[PDB]
Amino acid sequence: NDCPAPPPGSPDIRAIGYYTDAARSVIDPRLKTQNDAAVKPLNAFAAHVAKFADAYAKGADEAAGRCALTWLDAWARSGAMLGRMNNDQSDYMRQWTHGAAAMAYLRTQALASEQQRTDIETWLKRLSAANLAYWDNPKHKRNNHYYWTGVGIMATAVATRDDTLLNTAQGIYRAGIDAIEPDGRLPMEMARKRLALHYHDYATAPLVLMAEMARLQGEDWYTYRQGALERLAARVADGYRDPSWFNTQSGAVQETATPKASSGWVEFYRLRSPDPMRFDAMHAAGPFQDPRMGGNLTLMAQEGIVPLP
Repeated sequence: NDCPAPPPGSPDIRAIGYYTDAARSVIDPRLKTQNDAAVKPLNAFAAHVAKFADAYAKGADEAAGRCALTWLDAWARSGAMLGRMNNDQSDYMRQWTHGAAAMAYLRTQALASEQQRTDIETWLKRLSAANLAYWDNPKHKRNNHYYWTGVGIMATAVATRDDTLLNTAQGIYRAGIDAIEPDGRLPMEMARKRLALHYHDYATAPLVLMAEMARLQGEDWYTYRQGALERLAARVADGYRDPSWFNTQSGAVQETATPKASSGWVEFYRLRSPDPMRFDAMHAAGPFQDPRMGGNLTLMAQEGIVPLP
């Protein structure tokens, strides 16, 4: 059974925030467990469509690419995540899951029937509008979550050839680049104490992915305010070698951690940096897979994000 029937895609999301402190850096295991169960269908859907996308990308397997599209079509037709959203954890999940669905569609779209195109693209544009509208409230502070919202908007923009979505995504990307301080920090992520390095990593990942998707349109977003992203990315790689700087600047000893999943933006960025060897140690921690970024980052950095039809 190489393409199982798609799982139910509920219009509703009810996630549960799980941090115990004001800096959102210490995890409540009971709330984390509660949230894991509540968003299991969202995480599993993303994992599956990205796995199907990765299999399509190997070639000689159009059926896997077609499986991703049937799954996306099912969630499109049930209005998944377009219904009701201790914090805005449900919105964060809609942002991340939109990103995963939109990346999967971007990678497999050549195989789509016209029926799947109408279904999926209407749904991706409604998710883009809903997720963008979340950020209309100035009380929603534009940290890495805002950059992650750009992933789904950008993938939707490229796949639907929508110039206005493309401009919306470019605004989000440039806002992230413009927030990098002269020393490379992002103050909203530096406020996360023992998770400061973690969230400089997690903020870099969607900015890099958006710049890489921009190449699919023949644009080089890496030239925008050139040098700023390099400072941020270099801080992340230096931080994994030696957290001393993040310890000093954040006021807290960093949580022991190795690069994983979304840290795979380094598979793309090491091909762009003026000092690529700085990313050797992160590269050596791979390969990297993240459904929220479209699947296997190590392979996509080598083969291109979108397989050739």
